[PDB]
Amino acid sequence: IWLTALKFLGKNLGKHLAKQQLAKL
Repeated sequence: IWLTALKFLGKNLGKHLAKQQLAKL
């Protein structure tokens, strides 16, 4: 799937998601 776009972002958003939780950790 060429959605490496949602993924390219997802990884960024994910890192952010992680950071989001990380922020509390």
